[PDB]
Amino acid sequence: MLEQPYLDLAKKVLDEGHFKPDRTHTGTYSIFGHQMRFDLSKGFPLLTTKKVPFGLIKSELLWFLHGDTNIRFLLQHRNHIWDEWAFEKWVKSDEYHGPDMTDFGHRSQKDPEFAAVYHEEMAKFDDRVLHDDAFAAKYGDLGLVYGSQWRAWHTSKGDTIDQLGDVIEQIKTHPYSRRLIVSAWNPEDVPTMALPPCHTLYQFYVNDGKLSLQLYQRSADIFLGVPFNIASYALLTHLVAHECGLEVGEFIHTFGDAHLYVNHLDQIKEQLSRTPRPAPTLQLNPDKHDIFDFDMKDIKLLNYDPYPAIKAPVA
Amino acid sequence: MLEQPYLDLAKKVLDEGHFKPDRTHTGTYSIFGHQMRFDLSKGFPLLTTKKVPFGLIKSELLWFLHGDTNIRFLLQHRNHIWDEWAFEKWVKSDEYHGPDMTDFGHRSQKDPEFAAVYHEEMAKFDDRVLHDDAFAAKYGDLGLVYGSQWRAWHTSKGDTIDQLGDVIEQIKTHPYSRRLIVSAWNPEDVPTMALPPCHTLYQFYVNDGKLSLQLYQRSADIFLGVPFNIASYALLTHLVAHECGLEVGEFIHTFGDAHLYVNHLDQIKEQLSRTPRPAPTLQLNPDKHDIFDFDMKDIKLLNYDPYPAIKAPVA
Ligand SMILES: Nc1nc(=O)c2c([nH]1)N=C[C@H](CNc1ccc(C(=O)N[C@@H](CCC(=O)O)C(=O)O)cc1)N2CO
Ligand SMILES: Nc1nc(=O)c2c([nH]1)N=C[C@H](CNc1ccc(C(=O)N[C@@H](CCC(=O)O)C(=O)O)cc1)N2CO
Ligand SMILES: O=c1[nH]c(=O)n(C2C[C@H](O)[C@@H](COP(=O)(O)O)O2)cc1F
Ligand SMILES: O=c1[nH]c(=O)n(C2C[C@H](O)[C@@H](COP(=O)(O)O)O2)cc1F
Repeated sequence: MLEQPYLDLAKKVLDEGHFKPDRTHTGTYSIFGHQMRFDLSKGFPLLTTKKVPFGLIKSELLWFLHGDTNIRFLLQHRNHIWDEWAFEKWVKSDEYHGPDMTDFGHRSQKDPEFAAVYHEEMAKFDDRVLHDDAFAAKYGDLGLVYGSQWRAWHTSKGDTIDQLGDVIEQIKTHPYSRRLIVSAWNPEDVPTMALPPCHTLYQFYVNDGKLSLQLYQRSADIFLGVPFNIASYALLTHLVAHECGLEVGEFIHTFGDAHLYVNHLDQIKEQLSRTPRPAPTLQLNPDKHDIFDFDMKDIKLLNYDPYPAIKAPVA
Repeated sequence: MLEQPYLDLAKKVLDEGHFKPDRTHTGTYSIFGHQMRFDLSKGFPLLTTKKVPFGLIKSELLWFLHGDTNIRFLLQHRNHIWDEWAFEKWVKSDEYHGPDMTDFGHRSQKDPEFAAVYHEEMAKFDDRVLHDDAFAAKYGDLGLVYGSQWRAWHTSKGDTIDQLGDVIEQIKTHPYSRRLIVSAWNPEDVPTMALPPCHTLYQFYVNDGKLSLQLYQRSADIFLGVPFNIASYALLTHLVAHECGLEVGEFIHTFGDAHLYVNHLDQIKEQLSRTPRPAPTLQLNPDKHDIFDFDMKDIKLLNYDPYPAIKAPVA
């Protein structure tokens, strides 16, 4: 079946998985070094063994693709995955007075009955970055996030590098190059950073008219984080394949620390007793070819019929 | 046997290998996406199926390790691997007059009886960058090469980043981090560059007191280039393992375009009819622990007994 490299990954984290200490320390079974391979010509790689929302996949990827850094497109697209970083830095200094989130995520994860303050204060904040322009401009611009790595790398003598747009020139100009890489790993910025990019590096590759893409992810969340990660870069591989007028080959997912938090252990086993169903397929707008000027409804998924979703604690 | 991930790689480039057009176009059988794994606790990974000079491995790696960019340490260490870049840019503009190398490598590869000019002119040039300081300073400093990526990354507001030295702090400070990466991929510099780094990215990892290292190499030369590449980063993994007082785990070699030039085809088959012999072992100086202040004779290889070497055309 198609998402079986994955199910196997989770089986292997469990079976050869070493027990780790870690930054978020709940604990983690981890392996080091792991490659998976998905043929995208046999179907779109989103998981049929659990309801994954493809809608959050698309809006997060087109944010990136527009080179955006503002949490407002995302909220304005019902998409909240990145709120806690900009909210982390709204709790910042000035302006903010009242109540008091003095490291919050983990605290409503060793939960109070207070969670409603946290979320009636978050709904105050998500309203302001999409009503107030001023607000949004200073408290919604995450800064360095993936849209400004791919599409606007800052140079030592003032400029910005759209590296994505230049590689897309490079596949159209010279299919057969071995230098086709986009990197979010920026040395000076990484000891400051909040999250140093989990999806470090990628390389496209052409052969015989179909492109493959390979991904290096330095840390991975096997249960909650990898399923989503699999569909972002494989939608990006059909999108770029669409713009250069090229077919689709494989998505190769190389990992560095792949890890199962141990409180997901019972959930990972459940979905492992499920049987994969046939893959979903992807339909893109066949008129519109500048993917950078794509919106939501241009990307479409046909017949995705999942098993039920497995909610399990982590955020 | 230990170097068998490799032999298998070459077998697979041959068997599933797609035929490519390429930059150096002689031609190439290429695969896309390939991971190999070497347990360094069962022996040092240099090839017993052909005499690989470990002496060029060590001097190239300690150049890097001192953060050097000058071709003189290397020559002064009988090591010529990088001459053609600095010589390429001695043929540059001014100074150089006489004879005339108007893209040379490939020309004494579609050979004249002229090769002696090329090399009596190269022996003029290797003499000057190690007698003349002035010479060496402007025509030997390659610039951006791996020693100035690892150890002195230039920042947008004036400074330099020793990223290697800071990760080595990070393994000593916090073994268990998932952010332990060194990258030679620098966006602004890559469309200028001569060779954009073939060895893009690496990530160290600790588990249970032994470190692993994972490597992303965007393009690879399977026959002439990969055997050497395997031993540089696996010597680096025993060196760093030595400095943090840590054991040695595995070297993981992830690849992007792995490719066999077709004129090496007959040679790759020859060594594939050879039988691997037991692995070589590595001895490091047990007093000296600052690997950055290592020289040659501190690194040692015990009982490396190869098959004969397979010279085959490419440079
Ligand atoms: N504050 C923060 N915490 C994070 O978990 C997080 C973040 N920022 N920055 C980006 C990533 C994204 N991580 C996430 C972790 C899990 C889910 C998740 O479980 N998805 C659910 C939805 C459930 C929900 O959010 O309640 C799914 O099953 O669909 C979302 C984002 N990440 C890492 O530092
Ligand atoms: N001009 C140039 N050409 C290159 O081949 C080269 C270079 N620069 N820059 C760095 C790398 C290194 N590539 C090399 C390719 C092969 C051998 C090699 O075959 N090693 C031999 C020694 C034989 C000899 O050199 O005559 C061995 O078997 O030991 C050396 C370096 N590389 C890529 O652009
Ligand atoms: O989409 C996601 N991608 C991802 O990489 N993580 C992870 C994995 C790991 O648990 C953490 C990053 O840890 P570190 O900062 O030490 O890499 O967030 C979480 C997500 F939900
Ligand atoms: O040590 C070596 N490492 C290496 O990466 N190459 C290669 C592989 C490929 O043939 C070329 C780089 O091509 P490109 O510039 O298109 O990546 O040099 C050659 C060597 F000898």
